[PDB]
Amino acid sequence: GSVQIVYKPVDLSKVTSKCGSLGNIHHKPGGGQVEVKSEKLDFKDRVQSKIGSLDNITHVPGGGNKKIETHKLTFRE
Amino acid sequence: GSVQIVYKPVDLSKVTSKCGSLGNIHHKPGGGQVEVKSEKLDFKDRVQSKIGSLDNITHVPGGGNKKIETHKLTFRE
Amino acid sequence: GSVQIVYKPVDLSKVTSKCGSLGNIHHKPGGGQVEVKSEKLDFKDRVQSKIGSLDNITHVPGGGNKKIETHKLTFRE
Amino acid sequence: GGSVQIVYKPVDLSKVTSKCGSLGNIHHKPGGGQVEVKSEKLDFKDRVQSKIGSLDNITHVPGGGNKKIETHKLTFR
Amino acid sequence: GGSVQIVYKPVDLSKVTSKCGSLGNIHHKPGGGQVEVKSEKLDFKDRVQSKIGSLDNITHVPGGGNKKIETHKLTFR
Amino acid sequence: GGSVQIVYKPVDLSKVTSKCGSLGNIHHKPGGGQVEVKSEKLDFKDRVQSKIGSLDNITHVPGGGNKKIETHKLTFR
Repeated sequence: GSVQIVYKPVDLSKVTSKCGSLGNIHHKPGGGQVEVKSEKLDFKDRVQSKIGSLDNITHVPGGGNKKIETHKLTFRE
Repeated sequence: GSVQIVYKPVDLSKVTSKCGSLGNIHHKPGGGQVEVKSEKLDFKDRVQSKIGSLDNITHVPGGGNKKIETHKLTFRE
Repeated sequence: GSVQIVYKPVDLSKVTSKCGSLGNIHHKPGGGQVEVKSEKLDFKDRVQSKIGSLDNITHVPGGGNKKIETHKLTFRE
Repeated sequence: GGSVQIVYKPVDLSKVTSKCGSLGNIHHKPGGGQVEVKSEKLDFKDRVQSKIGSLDNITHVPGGGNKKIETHKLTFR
Repeated sequence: GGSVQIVYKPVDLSKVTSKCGSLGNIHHKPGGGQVEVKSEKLDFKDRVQSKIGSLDNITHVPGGGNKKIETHKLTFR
Repeated sequence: GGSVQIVYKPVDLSKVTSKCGSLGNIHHKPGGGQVEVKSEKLDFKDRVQSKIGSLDNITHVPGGGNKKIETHKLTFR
């Protein structure tokens, strides 16, 4: 008797992430008038301020993507 | 008797990431007038200020993307 | 008796990242008038200030991309 | 009187690990109040250690603050 | 009186791990009250350790704060 | 008198590790309040250690603050 082994696997797989803002249409988007008026204010501690008519923010810590293979042929241990 | 081993695994796989702002259309996006008026204000600690009509921000710490293989053929330990 | 080994693996795989702002169309984007007026203000600590009609920011700490193989043929220890 | 044989052969392959996506936006304002100390006719006949103060402060923000501590000891007779 | 054989051979494969997506937006304002200390005619005949103060503060924000602690001991006769 | 044989041969391959994506935006404002110390007719007949002050402060922000500590000890008779 005699022995033949044909270890011949094939991988065509896809492992893909699409994260954030994709394929959107924003058509004539119009921020309104922003009108900030201020008198005689006291700030005795940290001020953080953000003023604006129309902001787009995309933040992506995610979309992290991975593939692992580990495979072996053992003949007589 | 005799032995034949063929070890011909094939990989065509795709491991991919698409993260942030992709393929978007921003057609005539209009910032409104931004008008900031201030009088007699006392600030006695850190001021952080950001004034603007129309901002696009994309921040991507993510989308990290990895592939691992391990293969072995062992014949008689 | 005789032995034949054909260790002949093939890799055609792809490992790719697309991170940040890609393929976007910004058609006649218009920042509004930004008008900042200030009188008699006291700042007794650090001021950080950013003023402007129309800003695009892309920041990408991410998109980090890697591939590993490790492979061996072991014959009789 | 027969022989004494001691083999002391520990194996450590262990991991202490940390992954953090972001660490931040920390606002810390520790405040000591007034301290008053008054003292009359006190007698000390041995070592004095004294500390007086309104604030003792530690702010510790490591990107990873992991510990491995090991003692390996062998004592014969 | 026969021989004595000791084989101290531990094995450690352990993992202590952490993953955090984000750690942040922490606002901390510890406040010490007023402290007043008055003292007359006290006698001390041995070591004095004294601490006086309105706030002691530790603020500790590690991105991962993991610990492995081990003692390996062998004692003979 | 029979032999004594000691084979102190530990193996350490262990890892203490950290990944942090970003570390920052820390606002720290420690405030020491007023300190007053008054003292009359005190007698000290051995060593005096004294510390007086409104603030002791440590700010520690390492990109990684990991520790490995090991003690190896062997003691004979």
